[PDB]
Amino acid sequence: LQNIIYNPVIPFVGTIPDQLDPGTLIVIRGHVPSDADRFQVDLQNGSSVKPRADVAFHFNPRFKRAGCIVCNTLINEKWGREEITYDTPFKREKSFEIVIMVLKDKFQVAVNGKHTLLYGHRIGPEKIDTLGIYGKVNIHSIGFSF
Ligand SMILES: *O[C@H]1[C@@H](O)[C@@H](CO)O[C@@H](O[C@H]2[C@H](O)[C@@H](O)[C@H](O)O[C@@H]2CO)[C@@H]1O
Repeated sequence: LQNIIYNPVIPFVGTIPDQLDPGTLIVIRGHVPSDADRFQVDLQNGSSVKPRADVAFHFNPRFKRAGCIVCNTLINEKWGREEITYDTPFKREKSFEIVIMVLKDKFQVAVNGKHTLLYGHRIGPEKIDTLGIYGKVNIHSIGFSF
């Protein structure tokens, strides 16, 4: 892996070091703290806060009750239609590895070595230049393969 970021402070907002062409991997290794209610990994168009930057792909594990992963897109400061995956691998106090693979038509995401979900593109992935990680999460490394 390339352009590896170690132990970033959260919230993390960083420029992705190359375009997200088909076959690109984003690999994120981390841990969920015991007090976590949710965290998110956002692939964004820029880093503006006011107005809020468009989020092509919001990947949002939530830990209340049996948990879930909520995926969505933010356009013009407005959330679209949620795609919720209830078969969630994440747990409070457990370590994880997320692999986001960018394909022509969709994102393909594996967690802890097992296929987890697909998310069809809503914003062209060529519009993505920024990776954001927010919420209650401990990140050990972020790595890229272009
Ligand atoms: O932070 C926001 C983000 O996670 C979006 C993703 O769609 O969800 C927002 O919360 C939703 C919530 O998921 C839904 O159940 C409720 O009816 O609407 C909320 C506001 O859009 C998060 O605020």
